This record gives sequence, C-alpha cells and structure tokens, in this order.
Amino acid sequence: MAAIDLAREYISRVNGRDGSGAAALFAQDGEIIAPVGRVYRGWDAIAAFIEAAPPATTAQIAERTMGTHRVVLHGVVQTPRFAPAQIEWIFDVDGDRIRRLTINHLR
Amino acid sequence: MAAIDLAREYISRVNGRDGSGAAALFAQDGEIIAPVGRVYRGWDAIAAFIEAAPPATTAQIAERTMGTHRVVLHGVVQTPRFAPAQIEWIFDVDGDRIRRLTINHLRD
Amino acid sequence: AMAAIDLAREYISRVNGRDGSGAAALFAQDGEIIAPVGRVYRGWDAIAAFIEAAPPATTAQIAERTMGTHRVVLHGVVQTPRFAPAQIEWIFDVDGDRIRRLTINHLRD
Amino acid sequence: AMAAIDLAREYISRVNGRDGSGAAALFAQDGEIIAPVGRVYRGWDAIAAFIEAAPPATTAQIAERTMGTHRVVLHGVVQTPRFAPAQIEWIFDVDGDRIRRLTINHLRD
Ligand SMILES: [Cl-]
Ligand SMILES: [Cl-]
Ligand SMILES: [Cl-]
Ligand SMILES: [Cl-]
Repeated sequence: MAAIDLAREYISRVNGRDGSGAAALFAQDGEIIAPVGRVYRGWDAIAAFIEAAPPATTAQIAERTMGTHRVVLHGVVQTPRFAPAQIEWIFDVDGDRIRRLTINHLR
Repeated sequence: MAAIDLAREYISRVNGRDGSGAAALFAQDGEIIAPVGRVYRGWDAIAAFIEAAPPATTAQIAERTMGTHRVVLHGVVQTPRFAPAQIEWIFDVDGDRIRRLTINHLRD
Repeated sequence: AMAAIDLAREYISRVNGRDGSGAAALFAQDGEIIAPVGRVYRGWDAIAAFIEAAPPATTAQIAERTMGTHRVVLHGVVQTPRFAPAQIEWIFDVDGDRIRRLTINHLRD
Repeated sequence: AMAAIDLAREYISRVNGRDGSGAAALFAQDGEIIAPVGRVYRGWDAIAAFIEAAPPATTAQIAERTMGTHRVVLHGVVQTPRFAPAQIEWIFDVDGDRIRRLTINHLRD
C-alpha cells in the first residue's frame, strides 16, 4: 500500500466511523495531530480520537500533494453542527504505515 | 455588568467570532493567558487571539464558581472535525471589566 | 533573496530577540503561524501579536532536521526562567522567498 | 494540620531544596502543577518530574499577596543565569490539607 493508498483508506475508514480500522493504518508509534497542540500517540489514542470526533462525511477530496512519503488531501467535511468545513489532511508515511497525520481546519 | 454577566457575554461574543467585541469586555491593560504560557495583553492582542480561534461553538456551560470578583466556567468547545474539548475559563473581574482571563484545557 | 533555511534560522533569531515585527517581515502577507491549540495567526499583525505574547525565553540547541528549497524542519529546546525546557519542532513552508506557513509542534519532553 | 499558607511555604522550601518527591507529597494524589498555562503536570510522578526538570533557580523575595483557608498567591523574583530577573506568581488551590492545584505564571513587565 503506497502513501496515497493509505491516505485514501484512512478517509474511507473515518467515513465508516471505523476508528480501529483507521488506527491499524498507523505505525505503533504513529500519531494524529488534530489540531496542532493536541496529539494522539499510538493505536489506542488514534482510535479514541476517531471515536470522539464528530461523525464525518467527507466530500470533494482533492489530492494536493502526492509522493512516496507524503500526501496532502484537501476536502470538505459535513457535520451535524457546522457549515461545511475545509479540512486539510497531511500524511507522513514510512514503511507502508502512517507515521503522522496532521489535520488542519482551513479558514 | 456583574462578573457573571461579563463571563457570559465573553462566551457569547467568542461564539460570534467577534474579537473586537470580546476585547471591549477587558480592561485596557487586561489580559488573556492561554496555551502555552502565551499572554495577550491589551485590546489589540486579545482580539488577535480570539480571531485565531478555529470555527467552533462553546456550549454546555457550567458555572462552577461565581462571585463579585471571580467567575469560573466549565464548558465544551465543539468543532467540525476535532474531538470535543473540556475547557475552564477563570475570569478575574475588577470594576466592571475583565482584568485577567485564564483558559485551562481540562482532561477529556 | 533568502533561501528557506535562511528564513528559518532568521525566524529563530528574531524570536530570541523578542522582535515580533522582524519575525513577521519573514512571512508572506497572507502567511500564517499554526500554534497550540489549533490557533492560526494569519497576516503580519496577528503573527506579531503571537510572538509578543511569548514569555521571556531563549531558543537554542537547534537541529536542522529537514532543509530544502521549500520546506524546513527545525527541532530545538526553549528555555525560560522558571519553566521546564520544552522540546519544540518548527515546520516552515516557504514560497517566493517568504514563509507561507509555520507550524509549531510541541515534542515529548 | 498544615494550613494553606503553610502548604505554600513548604512547597517553596522543598523546591528550593530540590526535593521533588517531598514537594509532590504536599499535593492531592490527583493534584496538578500548571506551569505555564497549557502545560499540565498531573499526579505525583509528573510533579516530581517538573521540579527536577525546571531550573534550580531560587525564589528570594517571596511576598504573600493572597492567603486564606483554601487559596494562596505568592509573588517572588527568580534570578537565572541567562535571563533578567523574572517576576513569578504561584497560585495554590488547597483542599483537605493538600495542594489540589498550583498554577505558575510568569508576570510580564
Ligand atoms: Cl479525520
Ligand atoms: Cl475562548
Ligand atoms: Cl516560536
Ligand atoms: Cl516552582
């Protein structure tokens, strides 16, 4: 699974509200930064983030950066409480797993 | 405006993404202390801190302490994508204005 | 015309000098700092305010982890008069000889 | 048996003595040090870790600004090798003969 394939499968997992399935894409010492300043390190914390964050339905996913080791996706997240939000997912990949995902809310 | 009213109006104005209006609740040398050890002193600096916030709603407010000069609110900040955050706002109030607001993130 | 590594090193030098304006001048007009917790300071005045809000601190033991034409990662130690040393990562995205975005991640102690 | 002001004075004395275990033993088991705001040391192990990692720098002219049965505010000047003298504020929340929370603020000129 290439970096772009991991990024796409992560988005698929989150759309299914499948925290454990998303966590299995990360290295054991992988982490989600969401947002900057709030870090979820390791499989348990990553699955807990997905489970605690609102139920996500993504749309209009665009691949902004794509390489063997880094992928940037931009997309729109629809949620029960807010206007559609432009979200940026920055994936750092090594060894066929995600080492770090940083999630920015674009203004 | 009593301290509890200033605290409630601050939450209302941040929910409106109104940096200028939130800042006018503070004394001219009032300050916000926020992560990590950042001190925003004065109306311009407080408005900048407020305007840097993610789009969010701040609700489920519990009034933990209330007095003439100190108010503590607990609440939940929700955002489109991130997990709900438990927040504590500690308002030090003197003479109809906020002198210091300390913002503590609480355990999830 | 400063290269990305030059902008990154100068940013650190300006922050050690408490110099919010000089640090802001390293950014594009619509450049930004993303800092805890999800705070985005966009534009020169906001960046200046963020920098001025820092406590007296010195930023040293810089290791240049990544350097290229358009992206720089620095790791460093921030020391203060009373608080514990903090391990910090600065990620600079650079375009057209200015910083488009600086992301500031706290690392494990 | 120790009053709130006694807890605060003993905390400063144990930190000045570089005794992180002894300072932690003044706190509730789920007590915390916030130092600075946004950086939280929860529980005795983390509190000992803060004390051991923070500068040994010493509080000299400690002033007792606020005291009561459940809250104490101390102000003092800490002098460190590489900074100007720094005005520091220690805010102790006390319940049941133990420190529930200590917040450490670096006061700005
Ligand atoms: Cl996500
Ligand atoms: Cl706020
Ligand atoms: Cl910085
Ligand atoms: Cl201390």
